Amino acid sequence: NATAFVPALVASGLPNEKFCFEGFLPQKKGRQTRLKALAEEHRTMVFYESPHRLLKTLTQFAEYFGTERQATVSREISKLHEETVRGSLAELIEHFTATEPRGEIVIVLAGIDD
Repeated sequence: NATAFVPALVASGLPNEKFCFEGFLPQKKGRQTRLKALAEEHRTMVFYESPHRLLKTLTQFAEYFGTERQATVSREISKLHEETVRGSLAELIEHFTATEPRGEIVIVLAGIDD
C-alpha cells in the first residue's frame, strides 16, 4: 500500500539485484519465527512498519541482526514532505529515540554479510 519501497530500495545504497519483501512483521504469533528465518537471510530485506512501533522494531532488529547491520528508514511525513535516515541499526535506534516517528515508514535492511 505504501508503495514507497522501490524508491527506498534504490535510495538505500544497498544491494538490490535481489531482495526479499517482508511487509509488516506480525505483532504476536509467528513474529519470532519470521525473525529467526530472516536472521540467516543474505538478501537485502524490505519492511513496512507503523511509526509508533518503529523504535521497538529497530531495537529487536539489533537483537536479531546485530548492531552494525546497515539499514535505511524512509518516512512519508506528509504528501509534501519525506526523509531518509541511514546508518547502522545502533545509529538508527539513537536517531529514533530522540524524535517521535510520525508518518509512513519503509525500512530497507542489509542482508547477512559474508
